[PDB]
Amino acid sequence: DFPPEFEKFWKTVEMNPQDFTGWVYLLQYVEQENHLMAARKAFDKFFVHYPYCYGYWKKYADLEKRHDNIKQSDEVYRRGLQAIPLSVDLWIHYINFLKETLDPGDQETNTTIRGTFEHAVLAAGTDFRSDKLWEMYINWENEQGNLREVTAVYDRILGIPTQLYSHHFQRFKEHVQNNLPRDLLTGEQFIQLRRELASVNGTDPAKLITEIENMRHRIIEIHQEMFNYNEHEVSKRWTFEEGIKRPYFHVKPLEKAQLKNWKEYLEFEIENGTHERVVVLFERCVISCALYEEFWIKYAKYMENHSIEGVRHVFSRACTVHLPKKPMAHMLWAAFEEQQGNINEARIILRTFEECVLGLAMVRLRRVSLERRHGNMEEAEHLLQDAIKNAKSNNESSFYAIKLARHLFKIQKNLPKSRKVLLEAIEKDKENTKLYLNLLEMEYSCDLKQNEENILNCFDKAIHGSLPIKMRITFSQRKVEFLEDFGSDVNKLLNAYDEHQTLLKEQDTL
Amino acid sequence: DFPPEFEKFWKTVEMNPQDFTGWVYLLQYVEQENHLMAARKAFDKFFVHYPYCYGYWKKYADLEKRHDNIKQSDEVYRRGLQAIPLSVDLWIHYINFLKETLDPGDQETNTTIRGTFEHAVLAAGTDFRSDKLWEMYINWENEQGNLREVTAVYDRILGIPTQLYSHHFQRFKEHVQNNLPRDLLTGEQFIQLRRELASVNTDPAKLITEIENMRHRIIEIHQEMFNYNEHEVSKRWTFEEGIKRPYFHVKPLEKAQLKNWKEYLEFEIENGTHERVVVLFERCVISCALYEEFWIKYAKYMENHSIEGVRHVFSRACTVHLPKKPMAHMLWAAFEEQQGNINEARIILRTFEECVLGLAMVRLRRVSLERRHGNMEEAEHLLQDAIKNAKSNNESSFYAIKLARHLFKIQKNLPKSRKVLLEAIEKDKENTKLYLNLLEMEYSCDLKQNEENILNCFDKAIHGSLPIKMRITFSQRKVEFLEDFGSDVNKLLNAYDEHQTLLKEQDTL
Repeated sequence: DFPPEFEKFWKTVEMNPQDFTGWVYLLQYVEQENHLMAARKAFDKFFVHYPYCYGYWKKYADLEKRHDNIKQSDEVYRRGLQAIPLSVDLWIHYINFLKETLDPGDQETNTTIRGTFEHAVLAAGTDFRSDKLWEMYINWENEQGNLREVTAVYDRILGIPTQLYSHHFQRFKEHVQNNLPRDLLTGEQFIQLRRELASVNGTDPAKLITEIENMRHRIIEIHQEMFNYNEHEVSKRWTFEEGIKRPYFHVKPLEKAQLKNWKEYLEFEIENGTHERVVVLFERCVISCALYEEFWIKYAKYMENHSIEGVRHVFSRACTVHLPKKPMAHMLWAAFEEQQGNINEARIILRTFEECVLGLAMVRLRRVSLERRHGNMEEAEHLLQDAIKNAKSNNESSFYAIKLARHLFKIQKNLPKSRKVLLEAIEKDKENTKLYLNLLEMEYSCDLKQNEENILNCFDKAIHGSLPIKMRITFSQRKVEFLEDFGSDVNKLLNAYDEHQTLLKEQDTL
Repeated sequence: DFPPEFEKFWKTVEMNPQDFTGWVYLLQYVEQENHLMAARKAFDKFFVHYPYCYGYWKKYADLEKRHDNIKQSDEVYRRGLQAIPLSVDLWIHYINFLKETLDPGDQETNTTIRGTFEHAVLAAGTDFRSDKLWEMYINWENEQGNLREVTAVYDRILGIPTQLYSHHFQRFKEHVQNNLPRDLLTGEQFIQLRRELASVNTDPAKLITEIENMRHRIIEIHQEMFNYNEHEVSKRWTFEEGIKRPYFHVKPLEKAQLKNWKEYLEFEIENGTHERVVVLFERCVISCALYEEFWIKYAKYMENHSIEGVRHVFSRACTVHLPKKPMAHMLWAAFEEQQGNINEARIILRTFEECVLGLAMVRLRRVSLERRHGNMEEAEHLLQDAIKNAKSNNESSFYAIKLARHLFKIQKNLPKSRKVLLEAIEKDKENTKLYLNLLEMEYSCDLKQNEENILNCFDKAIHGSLPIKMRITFSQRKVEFLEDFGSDVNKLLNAYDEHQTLLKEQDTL
């Protein structure tokens, strides 16, 4: 059981999965109809293709909720996060979702929420726009009253840059001001502080007030230093980060200006920031502007430098998912696979690609070139055989035949078979010069003896062709140039000049 | 002692011997000054270069006469005729000259005149415009009264076509009518005729009857022969009248008349006698001597008749009329080789290059000959001197490429071809053809020693510091190569990176 027009929309994506617009139409459709299993099939396939679009994840989950089948909605949020673990907004949606649906009667709820917030920060807290997440964490651990944890959170976050670091600092200052220092720390963290005071100095209520106020100012001094440090590290990156205008993925193409922005900012962190900080920012630059292979490629280069098979994973997410058509990505990936030693996987990369996008230059060329370099020459031949077999354009099949002839003759010798291949190609085309040029270069390459007469056969068949061409006259030129350079007996040169002049005359007649 | 401005005119010819106009001016000058030795030097050299102009022969001879040095004028007429023996007008001038200056008191004069007329006809009487010559002969032997010889003359000419055949026939008819048949023939020629009369079958009326019958029978004979010759005329009338300039002149001919000469030649080739052809062919050489095509077809025809006259024609072609026009010398050296006399063809080539300061076809054919006959040292040295003297950097590059091809493919020694190519590069650096030919060479060997050698060539191409699209095309072809044949992908990828880098740097500029 399905809604009526469903098939129609689906056929569109059945046609071209990259018709994002086709999706958008299908998804508004399935919402307005509110048929579950259809929407599930849809969203599942779509999110396989375009995961980094969180808003549709949220809408998917809100649908499953609308059908009061919550455990599915939890699976949806978790799946989306499994795909994209840096959409601050998505973690926020998951957390607010848990708040909506959890039984405080159970003790474990708060435990799950704690683990969830820790997961969220450990996955995406490093984002320069992850503030409302930290603030949510803070207010959470505050209402629970567990202000020790609140202080731990503030300690963690202030060692990280954000857009609104100053807001967090003023909140921490207010938090210290309006609460009791015994509550804040872990006894030890407290007690040592007290002892430190004593080294400077060398029951009573008012004296206790003095000590508490002094504790406050000392902690303020500590965190003010740390904040100055983080603010400097921010001001380094402020211009860059503000340069971004779209930290979220979207189909619309980016201006080259922001492309330079992402690239130069990436390079900046590469030189100075932590390797961890880099990987974070790099995955971000993958989330936005995922469409552009260039960035994934520079990512692969960086992951090369760190001597990790993550490059492997990276290429998959590039080719397997976002940009399957753009070829240079798959090319570079197969190149890396070859470089390491896992091999047949590269063959399968190529077979899958060509199976998808109907054969291309770089494709068949690289496939043959690898099967060549590793010595399974039979398959290398058969690729070009099938290529000419299935080639669509006569000039295309001619090109494939030229490449086959060159490889076969220069690599596997067997010059006669290259000749026969060329002549097959001729009978197919007859009219394209490149075939004759390659055959002549070939025969000339052999000694001027076995191919002495053969070169003349080639030249004669070129010039005596069915339809006379100005190119045939160029062939007359080159036959004469040959014979004048090297000739057995002048008689041949003289009859050749006769043919040349005769062709000049007939050319002028027509 | 010489006329003043002489040197100037002479330098023009000293400069450009073919400046016909320069001659014409020089000759009006030297005449108007009337200094002998100058005119002799002039006319002699000029006629060496442009003989076929008879009018200047006549003027030369008239000058020598004007200086009352007649023996020289006879030498001049004989010189011109030995050079050109089909100018009817010139023989006519020579004969009228003899009439003007000869002492009839001597008997030998008429003998010389007789021999001269016979020579004239035997050289040029066959011309379709040789009428006034025959008529002059006739009136000559008529005033002398020896009408038997006149009858012989008429017999000869009426077996030949002319523009005015009808004029000759009516003259023959009047000649028979107004003279005595006893006188006309040699008794023998007479008696046989008489005998024929009897086979059909003193008194004055009987004698008159026989004389009139003999006359009418002779007319019958010659009328038949004349009908035959008139047919042979009407075949060639349109052709011969098609000519508008039977005399040589520098001005170039319209292509229409060129076709006329061609097909008329072809006609006589098919029907006329070989001798009858050769006469007309020499005619077609006399006018339009400038056009190598006709001399060439002449040599081709003389091929069929198996005579070294071909040789003669080529000399007269190359040595004289068109020394610069190259296809003539090319074909002549080719024919010389074709016979077996060889070094003469080499000298043909050397003379040409000495004349016109070196050209492609020249060095190409010269080297190819020295090649085919095995003096490979000279074959190298030709291209060596070619590089020595080449004017344009591209010219020396081209000659060097030809040297490399010859040296490697023919004389083996691939290393010397490599070093020669690099010499050519260091000289030029910028010419693409050099790199392409070197690449084809190295590619021809196995993909191994020239794996690295090709890498050196391609590397110099790409790193050549040439801000050119061509450097990028060379990157393209290095990539195409490596994709076609590659040791390890690392090089292909580094090449792809360099290629992209150059794409970007080019786009910046």
